Amino acid sequence: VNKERTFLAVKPDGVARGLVGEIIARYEKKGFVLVGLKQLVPTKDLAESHYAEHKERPFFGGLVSFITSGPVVAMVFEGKGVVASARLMIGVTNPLASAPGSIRGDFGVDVGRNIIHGSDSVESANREIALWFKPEELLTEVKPNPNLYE
Amino acid sequence: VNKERTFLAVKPDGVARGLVGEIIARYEKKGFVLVGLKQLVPTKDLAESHYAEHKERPFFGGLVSFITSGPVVAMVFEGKGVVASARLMIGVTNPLASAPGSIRGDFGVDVGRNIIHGSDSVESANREIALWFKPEELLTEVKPNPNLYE
Amino acid sequence: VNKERTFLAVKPDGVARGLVGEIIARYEKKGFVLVGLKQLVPTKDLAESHYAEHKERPFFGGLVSFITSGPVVAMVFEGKGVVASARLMIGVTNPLASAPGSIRGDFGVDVGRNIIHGSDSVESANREIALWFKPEELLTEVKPNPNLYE
Amino acid sequence: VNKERTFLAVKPDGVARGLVGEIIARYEKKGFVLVGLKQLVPTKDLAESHYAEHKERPFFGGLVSFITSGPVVAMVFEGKGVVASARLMIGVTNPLASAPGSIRGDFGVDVGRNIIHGSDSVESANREIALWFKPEELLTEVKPNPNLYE
Amino acid sequence: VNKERTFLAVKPDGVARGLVGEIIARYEKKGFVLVGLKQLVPTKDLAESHYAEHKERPFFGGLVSFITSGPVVAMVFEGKGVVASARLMIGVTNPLASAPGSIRGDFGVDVGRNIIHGSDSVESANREIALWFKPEELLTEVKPNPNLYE
Amino acid sequence: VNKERTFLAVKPDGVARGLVGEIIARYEKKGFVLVGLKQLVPTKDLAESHYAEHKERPFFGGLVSFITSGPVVAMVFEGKGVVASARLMIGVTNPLASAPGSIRGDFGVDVGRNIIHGSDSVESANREIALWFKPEELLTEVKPNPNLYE
Repeated sequence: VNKERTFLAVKPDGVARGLVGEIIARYEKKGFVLVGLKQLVPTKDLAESHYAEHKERPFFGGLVSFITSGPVVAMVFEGKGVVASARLMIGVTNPLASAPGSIRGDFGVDVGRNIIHGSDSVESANREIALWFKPEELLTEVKPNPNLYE
Repeated sequence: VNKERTFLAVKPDGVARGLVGEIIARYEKKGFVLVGLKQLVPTKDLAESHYAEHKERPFFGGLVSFITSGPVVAMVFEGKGVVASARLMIGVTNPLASAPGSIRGDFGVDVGRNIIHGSDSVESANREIALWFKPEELLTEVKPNPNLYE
Repeated sequence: VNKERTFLAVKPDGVARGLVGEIIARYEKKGFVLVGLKQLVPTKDLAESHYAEHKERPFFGGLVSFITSGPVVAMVFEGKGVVASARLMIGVTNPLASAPGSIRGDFGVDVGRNIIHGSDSVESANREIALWFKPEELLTEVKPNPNLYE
Repeated sequence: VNKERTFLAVKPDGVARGLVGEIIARYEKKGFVLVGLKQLVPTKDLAESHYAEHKERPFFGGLVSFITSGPVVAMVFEGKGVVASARLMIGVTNPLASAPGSIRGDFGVDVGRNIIHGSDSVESANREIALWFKPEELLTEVKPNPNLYE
Repeated sequence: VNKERTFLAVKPDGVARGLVGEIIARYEKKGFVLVGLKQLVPTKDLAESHYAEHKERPFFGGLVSFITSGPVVAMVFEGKGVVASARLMIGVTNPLASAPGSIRGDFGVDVGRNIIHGSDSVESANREIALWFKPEELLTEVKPNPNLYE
Repeated sequence: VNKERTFLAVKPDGVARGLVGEIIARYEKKGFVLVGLKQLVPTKDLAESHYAEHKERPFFGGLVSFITSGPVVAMVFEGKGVVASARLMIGVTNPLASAPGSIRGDFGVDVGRNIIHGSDSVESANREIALWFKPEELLTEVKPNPNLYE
């Protein structure tokens, strides 16, 4: 189904490095539809909720701290297979190991400064979308380019 | 002063043509700081307020209609001379007459589908920013790259 | 040998999405030589001949229909290992699974709208070239950049 | 009117320098529709006919010689104001004087190697199109992106 | 004549902002030949000599200070009309007033952080080249692409 | 550690094809710091020393010959994991087999004309750096973007 959504957040390092438009352009080119978009400085509450899966790990504190250290551009993209496809376009956790062509492969060097977050599953996408966005902030009717889908 | 702001809105044709990231990237490269960013489908009220200067002209109706016909990515950029600089980067009203290199010069062909709005003056910028954004939606402290300003 | 040729066709979705020049540029950059190039709207006959290998499958009809639904930019590129290299630059059948960096990895989302055709073998290349092009439409003498080949 | 056409030919220097896709991409991005496209090595007859306006000047011989010295990618683009717009995107006769952003401004250095030809008027466009293309080689029905024209 | 040379230096702001390759690529694309290239941190002596024309102005101190504050990538490019052409590709002193398409028009916002230096005349080019480079650091025989010059 | 260095040399084919800036830009974007940079035409001595590992193989002569056949842009980049990361960004020995996205995957077609050299190990990097550069030619203090490293 073509109404799958994923959550992506350009983290404060990616925003600070002027990569917001380069990243959005990659997903627009791919044919995914921008369905929500805003810049914000995450609060502590949202951050801990965002990273709640790690909350028993020692590196949780660092994650929460970093993501609330500056502006973040949160976005929701819609399309077929968007959750896995967007991960593939991101690269792997370690930017040094991410293939050239991928966002982290092209732009990143350090795990802790790896530019962008993308949901790792449809279920984490749905939780993250409902976390970061109000329903009113999301397009209800989406029309993609007619040349994208059969 | 380096805290000048302008309002830009990628209009629904620019959003539909997948130009959002290409446009944001141009301003990020230039060194202007993203200070507000959201996607929305303008209501009639906001549109008529946005285009209130034309409200006695016959083409007002068309402007209001078009801009509420689909999603718009509204953004506020901060920097020295950003209001005039952003206009220059946009091109002139008619895309056909806009120099190659400019957004409308590179991407547009028709006055009525000219992709992007930018404030034409600091005073229209301030009015437009206060129209489209809540104060809470705007970064209060902005840090540009230190290599941009003397 | 450096006179290997492959057949590529930007299908009507890739032409409609404005990707013709982006695709040709990728092969020119690589150092492959454009040896034939034309836009056409395939007839039914050429399409069924092009897809003759699938003619006993149920999806044959859809292939023939789609490719004759609009303009196609057919081209022949020459170079060492061009048939396999051009496939690699294309990606795999499913665009969602194609690596970032590849044409389908960068631009596509749906199997049925996967932008471009490339010959899958030298023998299918030779058949396809002889199908889509007259001999007179192909450069006989090709000179590549001297800095490409040892 | 939106059915205006112009003739462009990437001359043999632009083809030899691998600029065919970069040039086509610029016009596709702009929103002009590719309406005819082929590679050919011009004969003497076509060249002298193409440059017939100069035929009483001494530099006519050089023009005819150069353009028949190698492959040329001839194309016809359709759109509103395409004849003047395409010239603007090309630059001026001397590449050294052409603004950055324009094809000749970005890529050229010498008048005699200035990459690309574009019709200088609708009437020279119509003559050139009818010269270089058969009617059957041109799309009869053109659909642009709906987001281009009001 | 095609052996004209100009001196360009990516100043420490352009080096710090990761613009070295973007700038070199613009001149390579244009068809100018790289004839000398090195990174260095200018000493005070070289800086004051470089900016000797301003030495009676109050802003001389700031120029010398800034250029010795970090690495600089000095380069010499060769080509027809390269001195004026390279200036045109740079833009004007004030980046805010430089046309989109030009280096300063695309990337700069502040006079004091305007990214790049280019010789303003053949005579200042010759003085600057002899200042920043040893003769042994410069290619003696230059071959451009044969498709650049008539 | 973030002070790892690698040696890269754009070989004479990559310099002749105008790829110097495209290659430097890829590493700058990645966040690696340019720590040394110069153009030179390698002598025989440096070449044989550079390729000393192959000196008992028959193809040694060809390597030495090619690399001294024209200008080379030698550079040293600094960053975490830069030696392996830079190899990954290069591709594999055979350009035809290198993934799209990588330098050799995007630009190369022939093993003997594969554009660029990168150290294959920290130890070969250290030997190569000390070969091609004087200590004075290398930045001693390097500051990367603060948004790159945790």
